[PDB]
Amino acid sequence: MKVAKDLVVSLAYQVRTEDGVLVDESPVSAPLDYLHGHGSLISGLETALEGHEVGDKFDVAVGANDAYGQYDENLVQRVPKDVFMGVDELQVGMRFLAETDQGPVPVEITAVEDDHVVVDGNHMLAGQNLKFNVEVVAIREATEEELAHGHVHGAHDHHHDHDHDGCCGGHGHDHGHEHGGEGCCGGKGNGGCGCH
Repeated sequence: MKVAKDLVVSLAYQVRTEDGVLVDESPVSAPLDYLHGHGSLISGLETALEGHEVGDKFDVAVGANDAYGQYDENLVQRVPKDVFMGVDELQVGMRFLAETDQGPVPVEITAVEDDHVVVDGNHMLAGQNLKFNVEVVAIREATEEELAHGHVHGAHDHHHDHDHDGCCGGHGHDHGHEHGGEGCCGGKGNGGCGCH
């Protein structure tokens, strides 16, 4: 059999960013069981797991192409100036407006290239391709209720589900209350006060 959608599969995997950082890692003694294709792990990883082997380890790259970056390939378009060379100013970086079938798509030349120019938005928040190894441990199908809530042998047994509140995690509301610890004994008193 081969791993596929609608099939709970516990596969541990370690992910690491090119910067040399580890976003998450699953040990073999504790594989994360979930519905393949639609369970939790980014789809780029689920689809890449389809057709592999139970108990086999494999490496799959998935981040900006379909995971955390989600680069928008529908916004990048390379075309020569033959379609436009009189916009009151043709230079790399300038902002242009292309009306593709998807509607009005704003573009911005970033660097002209032979054959045609290159226009795109900003990838600073995208193009984050990460590399992580995955290892399938089991492959089973969930029942109607298991695939309904997207869980395997649990559904109701599963812990809570986004029900708590009041927590923040961010910051910027209030800052600087009493400087530091107690008022501390400082204030002023030049002249002497026993010094070096």
